[PDB]
Amino acid sequence: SMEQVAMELRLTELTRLLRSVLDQLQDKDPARIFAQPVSLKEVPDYLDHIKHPMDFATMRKRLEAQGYKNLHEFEEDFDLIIDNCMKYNARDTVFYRAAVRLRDQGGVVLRQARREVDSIG
Ligand code: NA
Repeated sequence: SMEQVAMELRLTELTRLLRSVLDQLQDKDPARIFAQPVSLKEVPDYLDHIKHPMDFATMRKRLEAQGYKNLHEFEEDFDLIIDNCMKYNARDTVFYRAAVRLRDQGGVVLRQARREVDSIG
């Protein structure tokens, strides 16, 4: 139906936005802590700590399938990269200190993404 096709193009334009939002946040992590899912060969106890792992590659695979139906679903995953990192890794670690700065600089993008999905609809 034409109502379904108008629904699908709207998703197709959200995805384009959430890609460009995704591209912007990964620049804030330039040396790539959060590029990849934590290796369960290098970190065999990780799933004892963190029940919902996330990373930019996982977020990009979800995105290109059109699996982000809104901006809230995208933010939960971005938040999960920051949040899981800041629990596993301690404060004097650069990992926590890299997660902190992605949050802080990623806020100015997620504020300036919230009001982009919005009116665009
Ligand atoms: Na901790």
